[PDB]
Amino acid sequence: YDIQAWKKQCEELLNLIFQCEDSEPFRQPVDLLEYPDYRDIIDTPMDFATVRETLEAGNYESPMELCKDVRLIFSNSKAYTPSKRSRIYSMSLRLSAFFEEHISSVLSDYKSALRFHKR
Ligand SMILES: COCc1nnc(N)s1
Repeated sequence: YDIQAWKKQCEELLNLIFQCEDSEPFRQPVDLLEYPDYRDIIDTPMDFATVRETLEAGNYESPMELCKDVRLIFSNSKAYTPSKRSRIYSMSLRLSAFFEEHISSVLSDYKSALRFHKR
């Protein structure tokens, strides 16, 4: 029932994601010199270094907010991909499966801890 435990659990999951070769396209903001129309399609760029910096600055209040930003990394790639003949989109799908598999207990434990706090 530790209400704060999610933060270190998310730091560890982010470390696992950076170790994954599938995170390579998502470890830093998309370069607009490489993808000049990126902001014409993507309203809110997001990447794993930005998520980690937001977490470390103490600017997430819950793992649900972190999860929303991570899910935006994947939805941005889906929106920006022209077809399945994309190593980057295929990496996003595997990485998303890995993230969802690991974030589920973080979210459940946090929500359980908050319910216990207001029992
Ligand atoms: C992550 O770099 C920008 C891109 N996003 N989806 C692509 N298929 S290329």
